Amino acid sequence: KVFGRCELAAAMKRHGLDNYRGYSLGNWVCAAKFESNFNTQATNRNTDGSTDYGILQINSRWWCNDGRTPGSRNLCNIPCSALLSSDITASVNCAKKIVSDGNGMNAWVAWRNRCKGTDVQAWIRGCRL
RNA sequence: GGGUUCAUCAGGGCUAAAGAGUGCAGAGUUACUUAGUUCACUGCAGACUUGACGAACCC
Ligand SMILES: [Mg+2]
Ligand SMILES: [Mg+2]
Ligand code: NA
Repeated sequence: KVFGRCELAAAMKRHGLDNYRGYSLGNWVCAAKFESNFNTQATNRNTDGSTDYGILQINSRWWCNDGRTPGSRNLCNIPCSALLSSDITASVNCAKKIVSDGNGMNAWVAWRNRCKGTDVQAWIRGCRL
């Protein structure tokens, strides 16, 4: 499943991300856009042997277990397979842990490059929330 | 058997213009969509239009 912009905005709102840790809803929508292009099934392999999974491209070294990543830490207590779902629950719950860990949304390289400091509110414009 | 009107039903859109989308009032199953005051779902109304069993009158 690939989410539409406003469709994802409404789900993320339902899941408590609007102003989660001080980040307005548009930040999360923007981050998904540039991490995954809103694609719940995206994956990307890294040279350290880890893989990024799902709509927020959460990484298998620290956060989720894919059983194929050296030095797995399983800090979200989930298999990476839970992050490849049309149901965004697992991605959101894990993202809430990630963003609470010390550098806020700086954890998402695509957010820092493409979203941080911009008019992120444009990402929720026109949306029925 | 056809016209005018009427009655009881069934169905179908349409409801200024503009606009991809808005008849009016609700809703929220993420479906559809460029998200939407315009969109899946639920009421309600008007002018039509089609069909059915008919009635009055006219040809
Ligand atoms: Mg019109
Ligand atoms: Mg409406
Ligand atoms: Na418009």
